[PDB]
Amino acid sequence: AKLVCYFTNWAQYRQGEARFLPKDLDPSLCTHLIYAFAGMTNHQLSTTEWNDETLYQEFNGLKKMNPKLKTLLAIGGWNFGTQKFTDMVATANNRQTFVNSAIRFLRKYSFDGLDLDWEYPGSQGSPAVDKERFTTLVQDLANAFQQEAQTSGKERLLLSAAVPAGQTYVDAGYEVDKIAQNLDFVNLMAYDFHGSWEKVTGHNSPLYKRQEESGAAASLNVDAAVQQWLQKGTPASKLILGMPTYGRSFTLASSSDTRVGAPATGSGTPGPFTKEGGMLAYYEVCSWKGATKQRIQDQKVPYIFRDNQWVGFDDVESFKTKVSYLKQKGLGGAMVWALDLDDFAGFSCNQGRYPLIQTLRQELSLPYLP
Ligand SMILES: C[C@H](NC(=O)c1cc2c(=O)[n+]3ccccc3[nH]c2[n+](Cc2ccccc2)c1N)c1ccccc1
Repeated sequence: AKLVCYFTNWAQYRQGEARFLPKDLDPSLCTHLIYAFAGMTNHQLSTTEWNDETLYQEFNGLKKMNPKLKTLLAIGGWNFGTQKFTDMVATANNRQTFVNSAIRFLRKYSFDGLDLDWEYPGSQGSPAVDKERFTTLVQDLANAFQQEAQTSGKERLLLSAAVPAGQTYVDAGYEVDKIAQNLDFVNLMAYDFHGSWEKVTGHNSPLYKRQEESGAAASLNVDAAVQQWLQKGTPASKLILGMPTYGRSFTLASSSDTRVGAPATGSGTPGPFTKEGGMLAYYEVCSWKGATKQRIQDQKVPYIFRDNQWVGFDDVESFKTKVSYLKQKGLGGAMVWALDLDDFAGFSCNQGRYPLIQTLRQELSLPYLP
């Protein structure tokens, strides 16, 4: 089984005990660490933070402590948008420029592979032609990684992709059966199912549908998303189930209606550390004074509220339920967004360091590597 964990290169700017920096990485917590994010300049892979080269050295230096750890660099992300991806895949020459730059870049900084986080081909402004061009880009990278392994005699660079769970995004940009053959593994973003872009409360990452749901809404859950990618042609062993160590927050229309599906007026108040309206880290909801925790019986996940603030999140119990689920399905493992949103320092939840990700590790019965 795999435990794929995302590091974010902006967590270093959080204040106080929420600041995430080199020393906070555990070299044996996960099997694969993915560095978010790289960017693109003139169709070539490039850094996005002033000290990325310093962090790369720290990041990939973990492999000196755990030689079996694999590291990947993720390009893209939500805020990156789509225009640079669209321009790069528009021509064979631009794709070749990108592919060659990626191989040199990964080898130079000692990454073991590349994680494609284009969000998304065919959506977020990207034209419909990008669906097939994304298939071609995945093929170009896979084939070029294979060729580089042969000419260099080194171990082949890995290729993964972070993929959406909602059907409108999948059908707009993903030839699932084709790309699954060329990807080493598929990181299913089984979160952001609901959020403050909607006018009623809903859970970030529900495992199952609610009984009252219908239509397209009844597919906005983990089980439906997994079945979607499996039925569309992803081998179970390549499908890695994403897990959130954060929640999605709402400002309720009235403190007297705290139901799942209650009217919301907008995003929840920004957290004291993450400072991003609409989301909260696990350590910002696990010891929230005065709040009331609840569980969604149909969906097997908690929510919590205080006054006009409503947050759906994941706890140790829901992570355990989700792992038991993935095991029943025969999936390749779990993926986590993100290291810095768990209680990585153990300063808030009184559950030790990395309580959520240690739960995944234990439930997946991953080997204790020295
Ligand atoms: C990776 C993850 N997710 C986003 O980065 C993100 C994902 C969506 C989204 O799926 N999504 C789906 C459907 C419709 C809109 C929408 N918008 C999104 N916004 C923008 C956004 C807008 C309004 C309120 C909150 C967030 C986002 N930043 C994340 C990153 C950092 C910290 C926690 C979690």
